[PDB]
Amino acid sequence: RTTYSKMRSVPDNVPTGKHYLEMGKARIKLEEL
RNA sequence: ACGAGAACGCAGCACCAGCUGUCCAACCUGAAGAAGA
Repeated sequence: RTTYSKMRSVPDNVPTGKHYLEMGKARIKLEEL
């Protein structure tokens, strides 16, 4: 029942350097066998 | 005072011998813990 323009993010803090990173990142790479 | 009387259709003998209730077959198909706590 709450109206919002967009789905706000949920960043974090890493130890200090206040770096905001979205929880759950990864990379994709493909190699034979 | 009978075409009569007397006379066990009876004795011995395994419904038995051989024979896989077996053969093939996936408990399998399709489906985020997100979301304003």
